[PDB]
Formats: sequence, C-alpha cells, structure tokens
Amino acid sequence: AVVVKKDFRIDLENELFIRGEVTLVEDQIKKPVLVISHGFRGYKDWGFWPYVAAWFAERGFYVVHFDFSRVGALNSGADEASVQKLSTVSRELSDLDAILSNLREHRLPLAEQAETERISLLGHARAGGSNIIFAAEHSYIGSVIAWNGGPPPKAAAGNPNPFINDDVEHNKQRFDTARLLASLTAPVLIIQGGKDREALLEGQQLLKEAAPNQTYISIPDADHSFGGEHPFHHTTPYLEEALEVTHSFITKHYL
Repeated sequence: AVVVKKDFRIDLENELFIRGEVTLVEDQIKKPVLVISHGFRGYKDWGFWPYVAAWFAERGFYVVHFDFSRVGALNSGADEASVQKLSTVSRELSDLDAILSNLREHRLPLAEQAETERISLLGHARAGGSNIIFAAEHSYIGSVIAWNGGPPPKAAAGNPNPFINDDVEHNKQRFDTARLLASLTAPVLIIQGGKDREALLEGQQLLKEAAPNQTYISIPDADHSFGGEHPFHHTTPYLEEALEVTHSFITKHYL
C-alpha cells in the first residue's frame, strides 16, 4: 500500500541533465513500466503528474517521470537562446532515448523491480506527438497513449523559436505521426478532451482518418489538462476517466 518515490539524475553532454523519479509499490515481482512525458509548458512536478505517477504505481506499475532537459537548463539560469535550442522535438526524442537507455540498462533506482520487456509510454500534449514518434521508431515500446496530443509537431508558421522552425523544416517526414500511426502495429490510444483548441481537434480528426486501426477516445467536456491544472488539490472526473481508460488500454492491450 506504500508508494515509494526515488529521485534520480541523468547527466547529459555539456551541463545538461534530466531529473526524474521512479514511483512504485515495492514487492518481489517485476512490474510493467510506464514512462511519462510532460507537455511543452510542463515539468515533472506540475499539475496532475505527481498524482498520476502515484496512481499508476498503486496499480502495480514501475513508473518513470522526469523533467525534459530544457527544464533543468531553465532552472539552471540558461539564457533564452539556450532554452529555445533545447525546446525542439528532436531534443525531446534525445532526452527520451537517454531515459529509456538508463531504464533498459537497469541504471534507474530499484531496477530489479522493472519488467523492461513490458514498456509503455504516456505523453501529454506535444509529447503525445513525440511519444508516438519514439514508439514507432523503437521495437521495445509495446504501446503508447497520447493525452490531448498526437498530431504531427508543428512550427506554427514561423514560431518565435527559430530552432523549432528549423527542426520542423528538416523533419517533415520523420515527425509525420499520421503516417507513423497508420503503419505502427503496436496499440496506440489517443484521448482528446472536447474543450481544447479547435486547431488541435481538427488535427485529431485528420489523424483518426489517417489511422483508423488505432484507438480514439473523446471526453467531450474535458479541457487540455482534464481540469488538473496547478496545484493539484484533488482529482477531477475527467482525469479519473482518462486514467481508467488508459489503465484498461495498457493492461488489456485493447478496448
């Protein structure tokens, strides 16, 4: 019944780093892994993430959630250009490869309790898209769930961030989650709340039309955070729905 939380830090090139936590209920058996990715404006202690990590730990998962390295750079006093360059989708994918590599090499806390043959991803908002990319590109990711994201990462037209513009420009095919979802044979679930941006709803419709093989769940009255914005004093019906549906999807491998 006791949820334990273990901090870790992965040191990257230069002075970049990822701070994260392993969350689990200890016992004798190896537990399926859920790796969680926060959205563009998020961080591992934001909003619903502490609750969500503990929620999956109470249901028998070895949970990893973490600050993308742009977060650590910002908290370290990096200048605007530095944080901007670290804010690309390519950088998210690199950060994820570091997280997954440390996990799969059994370097994270309490590694003997992780079943790395059963790894799933959960990504929010823009990390919904990056997680689909990562899942499609790595055979060892067994399923992926996107919350209020999933459509291809966009540069708007010309973003305030020129590094994001160059990234999108040079990865048009690589980041095309419509193609990726259509050919990915592993189960993908996208959950979208109906009170989100109109452009995102249109993108989700296009994605569903491109990959009718995957699984799509609408929560019509839910907003971009399922109501779980900061600080998290209590859960909401929308977040509880998203969690139960996601849990059912991971464990059943289908709905």
